[PDB]
Amino acid sequence: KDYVVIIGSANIDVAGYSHLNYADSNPGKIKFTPGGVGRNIAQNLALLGNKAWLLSAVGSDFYGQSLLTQTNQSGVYVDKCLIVPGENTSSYLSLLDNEMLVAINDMNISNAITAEYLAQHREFIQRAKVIVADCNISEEALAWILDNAANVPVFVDPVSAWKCVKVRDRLNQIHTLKPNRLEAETLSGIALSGRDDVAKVAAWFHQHGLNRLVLSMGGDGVYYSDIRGENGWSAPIKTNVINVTGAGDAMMAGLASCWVDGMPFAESVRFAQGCSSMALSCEYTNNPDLSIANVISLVENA
Amino acid sequence: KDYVVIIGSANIDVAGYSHLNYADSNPGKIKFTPGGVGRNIAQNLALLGNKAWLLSAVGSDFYGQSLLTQTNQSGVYVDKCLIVPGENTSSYLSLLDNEMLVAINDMNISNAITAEYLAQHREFIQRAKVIVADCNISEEALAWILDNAANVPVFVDPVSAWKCVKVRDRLNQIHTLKPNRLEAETLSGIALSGRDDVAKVAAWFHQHGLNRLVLSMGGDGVYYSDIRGENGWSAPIKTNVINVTGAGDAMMAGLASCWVDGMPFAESVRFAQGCSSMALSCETNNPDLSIANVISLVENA
Ligand SMILES: Nc1ccn([C@@H]2O[C@H](CO)[C@@H](O)[C@H]2O)c(=O)n1
Ligand SMILES: Nc1ccn([C@@H]2O[C@H](CO)[C@@H](O)[C@H]2O)c(=O)n1
Repeated sequence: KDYVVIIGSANIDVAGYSHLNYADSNPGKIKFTPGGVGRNIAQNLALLGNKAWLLSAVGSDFYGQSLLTQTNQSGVYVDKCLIVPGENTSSYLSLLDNEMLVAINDMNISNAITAEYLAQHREFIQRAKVIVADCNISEEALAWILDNAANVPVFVDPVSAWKCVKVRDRLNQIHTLKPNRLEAETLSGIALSGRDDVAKVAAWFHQHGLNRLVLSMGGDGVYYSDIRGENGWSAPIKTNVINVTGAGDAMMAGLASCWVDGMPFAESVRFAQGCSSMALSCEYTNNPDLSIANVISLVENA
Repeated sequence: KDYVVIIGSANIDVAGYSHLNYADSNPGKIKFTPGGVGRNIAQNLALLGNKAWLLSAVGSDFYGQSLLTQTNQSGVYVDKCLIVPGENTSSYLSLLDNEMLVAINDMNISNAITAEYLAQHREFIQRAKVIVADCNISEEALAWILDNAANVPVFVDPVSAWKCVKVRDRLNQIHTLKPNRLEAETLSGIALSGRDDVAKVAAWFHQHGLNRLVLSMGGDGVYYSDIRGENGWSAPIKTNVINVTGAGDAMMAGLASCWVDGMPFAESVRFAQGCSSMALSCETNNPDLSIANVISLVENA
């Protein structure tokens, strides 16, 4: 009867690529995928075996409902997602070829994921084993979550260099933060020129109250640091990359899930890297063969 | 108990525009609309009051189903549209700004609208009052429709200069064709430099067996020609244009509907221009397209 609550954005990623001249309806291939940091994390959690509830917002349009339906039939409990009237479901348009040419994001219904909304589900939220939130939601909403978590661990996905900032004044209310290099630099105000700077950055995070830091450094790997003193590097699982999208989402799901499973920090980080690799090796934004079994198999195969 | 059958493509048009440049997550606005020539025509027919059945193809994906649902309580009977497994629903991606920049069409699922499929609905098709087909479907499928229409008038939308050509060898099996300038030039092999050339083009169409020609000339207007001798011009309803998509779709719906209503050719053409205008004045289908509101637009001349 243990459930996980994910609070974030649910999107539709539309990817189009040609077989290219401008001012012409050029024949190509278009894919509709389910996306959104929060939604993706919820789905990866469900594929990891946890009972996951999504608290998101989608429009009164029909395509929103089919986003919810697809997600529900991925295993996610979507029956508390807010269907918002009059406004259209958010989306991530993306023009590729072979290398993305351009991308557009329409994500303002995220501001409908309000404090009043979450307050309507206060007790349900406060009786989860862990709450996962992304920084796509408004500063007020994130503030409400962190203010009303009732000692339920909040895992936060910073999303981008632009949207991580709302987290800076609230690191003492966050159980685990997973920033990349740029996001960590943006938050700390300290340059991460190289691997010699992670200690100083992490020390900045810990002095500002962050319980746990999971710092993805790209090729450098993952540097993890606990305010109680434990820290270390984990070198990347070397992989066959085909997509890069859904990497961090899978890693976040891995961290939250492993936490719920009672796993220690370091091994949870390694496992999360396993998840991220599995995501990196799959045509879609989420890998439907993400499961405890084959990430574990990817990890013992070291 | 009179129904109309529309056989064509059902798409999802996704339009995105920013507010600006490249290699970056650019904040903007994205719109999902229901589209596809056939589907649009069916919807306009339903808004005109006719009982319209759509014979189209959509993927096993969920967004296909939401296209179908949206279309259904737009008034269209979609319960015979083919849900095709394994393949994804066709779509029209379009990158704009303030002026259309680039566009992609993924429409290979149109090839699932097969002869076999339509043959599974032979009798239902053959007892409609009129069949509307677009040239997005395969040459074989259009050939099957025209070969098995059982004297039910087939109205054909040429769609584009690229796809109108499959109609060239079969103008004698078509009740009404609605080409634009470029499509007419492409079909006839005769240049339409100016308004003095419509006669020779139309004569070419009639000599190759076309019963009725409805030729949209843009600013020049609409030239209509009947193989039995009636022909004429109709000047445009002058309008407040905000988008242009769904114009020809609305006109085709107007022609088919007016035909079913027993209206004469010319008056049906004028009415159809009214419909196309109503479409031109609404951010692909106008939900206030109706006999009332078109007649009001036309009597207001
Ligand atoms: N500001 C943004 C940008 C992107 N996304 C979603 O993130 C997914 C890939 O991680 C993509 O599926 C995309 O929809 C998001 O939630 N917020
Ligand atoms: N080859 C094509 C190109 C476009 N379309 C559909 O036509 C509508 C505008 O008339 C748009 O909604 C678009 O989806 C089509 O059915 N086939």
